[PDB]
Amino acid sequence: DDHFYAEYLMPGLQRLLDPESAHRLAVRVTSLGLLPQDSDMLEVKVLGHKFRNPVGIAAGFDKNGEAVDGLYKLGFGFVEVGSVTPQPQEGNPRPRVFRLPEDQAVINRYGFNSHGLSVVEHRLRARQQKQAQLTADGLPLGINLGKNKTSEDAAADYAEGVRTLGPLADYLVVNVSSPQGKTELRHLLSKVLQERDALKGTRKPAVLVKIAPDLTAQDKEDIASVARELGIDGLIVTNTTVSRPVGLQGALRSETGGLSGKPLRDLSTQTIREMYALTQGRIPIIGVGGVSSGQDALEKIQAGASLVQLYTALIFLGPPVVVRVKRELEALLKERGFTTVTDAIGADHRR
Ligand SMILES: Cc1cc2nc3c(=O)[nH]c(=O)nc-3n(C[C@H](O)[C@H](O)[C@H](O)COP(=O)(O)O)c2cc1C
Ligand SMILES: Cc1c(-c2ccc(-c3ccccc3F)cc2)nc2ccc(F)cc2c1C(=O)O
Ligand SMILES: O=C(O)c1cc(=O)[nH]c(=O)[nH]1
Ligand code: NA
Ligand code: NI
Repeated sequence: DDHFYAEYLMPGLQRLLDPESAHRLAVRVTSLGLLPQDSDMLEVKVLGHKFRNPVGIAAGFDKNGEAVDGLYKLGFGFVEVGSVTPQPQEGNPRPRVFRLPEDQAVINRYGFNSHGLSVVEHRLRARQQKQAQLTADGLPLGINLGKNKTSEDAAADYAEGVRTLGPLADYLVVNVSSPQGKTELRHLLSKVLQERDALKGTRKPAVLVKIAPDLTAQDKEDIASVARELGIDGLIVTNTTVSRPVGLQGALRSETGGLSGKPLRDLSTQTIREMYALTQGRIPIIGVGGVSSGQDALEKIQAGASLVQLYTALIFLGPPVVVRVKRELEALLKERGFTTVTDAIGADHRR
């Protein structure tokens, strides 16, 4: 029930623990399955895969692939693992996670705390068989690849992620947004796609680029330009923002890092519209940023998203939020004339 979690449970956990401790606890609980129907309307085919429902869990929750199965159990149409780095790295010194309850927002500067490719690969291979079945059933797995803080070759770091986890991923994600020109971007992504095309004995995973909501007009044109030029399979809009919107009440708003949650809701959707227009609706887009209801989800899809993802909403509303968003999205699609989710993609631009 939505009320119990929002009014009591989540608030209870927030007074007993600091955000990073709660995050780790959330992962334990989710991976153990101490948790507990998708219509055909929500089914989305894109990126060469089938998704029973368009609501996935965004990268950052399960950084080391410890709770994949638990996440699907919570109702997610797809799971995106970590932001995994080649070598293990501790990340920024603590505290590095801050709660903004009144804003239904969070601010983090984790710095890519990661177990590493070796560990995540081992874990994911251990369940490769189960995931194979999951994928076949419209529950794809995404893997977000990062790079080490001290690494010298960014492209080499990502490429290594493609080789090690490409065989295990349904789709891969390269960041360029965690809180440089059109040429440096083109070289990085071409080497990644080349490594992807070099894979064998495995189904080639789609490659998407995740961008920040903090981009200049030139940044968006360049990203759109390179994406179409290289044939990027998609884009994830949007990642956290460094800006602090006028109206933030949280006492920790002055904290450095990326802001997620409701404050990022519309900035995320507007970026989706802009990127969708710059790519002429030719590049599938996964919309993320402040999704907390079916309606927020529909606004992202109409702006141009084929799929959406959420994270912060789960932090304050808990598991029930996943069920509520899907239920509302379905009800709204009907009410607004769309026979399927696919029909609403890019509806804003079509007028
Ligand atoms: C605590 C935290 C950790 C995150 N870690 C990652 C990460 O490792 N890699 C990544 O690509 N995005 C990361 N993100 C960003 C989310 O994937 C997402 O882009 C952003 O939070 C917007 O969605 P939301 O408002 O629904 O949370 C993180 C976000 C939060 C709040
Ligand atoms: C409470 C919380 C949780 C969480 C989410 C879901 C659950 C959960 C999951 C499954 C079943 C029951 C539950 F309560 C438990 C705990 N995850 C986070 C992740 C990142 C972050 F920065 C902060 C948090 C915070 C926080 O406010 O400190
Ligand atoms: O680990 C992190 O700091 C991090 C990475 C990223 O892509 N986004 C975010 O909000 N935090
Ligand atoms: Na526009
Ligand atoms: Ni694969």
